[PDB]
Amino acid sequence: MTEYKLVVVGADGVGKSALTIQLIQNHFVDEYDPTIEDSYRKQVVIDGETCLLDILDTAGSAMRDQYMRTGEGFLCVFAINNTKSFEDIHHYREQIKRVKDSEDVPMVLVGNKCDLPSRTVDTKQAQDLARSYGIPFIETSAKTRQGVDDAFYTLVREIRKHK
Ligand SMILES: Nc1nc2c(ncn2[C@@H]2O[C@H](COP(=O)(O)OP(=O)(O)CP(=O)(O)O)[C@@H](O)[C@H]2O)c(=O)[nH]1
Ligand SMILES: CN(C)Cc1[nH]c2ccccc2c1[C@H]1NC(=O)c2ccc(O)cc21
Ligand SMILES: [Mg+2]
Repeated sequence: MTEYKLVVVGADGVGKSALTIQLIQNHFVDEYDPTIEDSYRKQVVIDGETCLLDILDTAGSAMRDQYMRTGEGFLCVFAINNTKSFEDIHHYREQIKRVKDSEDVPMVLVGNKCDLPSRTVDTKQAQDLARSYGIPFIETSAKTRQGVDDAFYTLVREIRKHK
């Protein structure tokens, strides 16, 4: 079966771990336990194809160069109530594009914490940025699990399209 190496990137606190844990364990992590590095495996069925997801959950370096080279697809995560994390997105995309020496790298823009009321990043703002990059935009909530499977499965489909 096909294996997909996915990397979850973004500013410290956007919900990279909570999104990953919701995907893998169907569990919401309320606590804020900072990540050094953690990878997870999950067998899933996407478009009738049973495949293996190998997901790397990163810290919000030679180690960074290595996983960006290895990573087939990237979830660029920001929190919808955090303008600073949205402003950070281009820095992550720039690092990945530089390491992979490609303007065509499978990526998905993820607007997390969509369950929270005081939103500072509009859907239009996020959609316009994702459109300028030629990538999908998915609104997610690691709290309710809204859009979690969508973000990861969409990334897998972007990888399938690329190859
Ligand atoms: N309400 C709400 N809270 C969230 C959501 N996602 C994450 N959180 C909360 O934000 C905090 C940080 O989440 P975490 O997943 O640890 O973020 P992170 O980006 O991995 C932090 P680091 O970069 O240090 O590894 C946690 O308290 C978590 O419960 C969400 O979608 N909605
Ligand atoms: C192979 N799996 C058991 C673990 C795993 N899953 C991934 C998903 C996306 C990208 C990389 C990886 C890796 C590792 N492969 C590396 O090159 C690397 C560098 C730094 C790390 O912290 C981890 C890895
Ligand atoms: Mg984390």
